[PDB]
Amino acid sequence: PRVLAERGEGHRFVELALRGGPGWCDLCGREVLRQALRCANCKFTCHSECRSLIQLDCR
Ligand SMILES: [Zn+2]
Ligand SMILES: [Zn+2]
Repeated sequence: PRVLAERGEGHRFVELALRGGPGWCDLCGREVLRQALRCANCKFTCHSECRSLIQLDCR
């Protein structure tokens, strides 16, 4: 059923399906070979790996 990512008090990071071509970690400005996760609550669509650099939850 629906991915209840909302369960977390912290960043949801909802993954965006790569449209048959690249996507961009808006955070990095660099292309996301892997499915970028987007915390729709406040931040950006970042590399899965880049999520590590986020030590502060939803604004
Ligand atoms: Zn990144
Ligand atoms: Zn957030």
